[PDB]
Amino acid sequence: ARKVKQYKNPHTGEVIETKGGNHKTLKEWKAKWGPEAVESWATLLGH
DNA sequence: CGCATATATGCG
DNA sequence: CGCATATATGCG
Repeated sequence: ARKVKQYKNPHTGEVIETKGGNHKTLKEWKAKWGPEAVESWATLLGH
């Protein structure tokens, strides 16, 4: 299923929720630190 | 990693 | 909304 991943940022205290794709805040965090980091901070949500 | 499908924002 | 760009989940 198109499971939601919540992501949270140790450096800003911001949070997101996405099922994937080109998403604004999620793309900034990949720019700022990296996709490995960004995925490692994730959480799985059944939604 | 490459393909398929649903998701997700921006250019037009 | 059509398309480009990107990207999770799932098949293989």
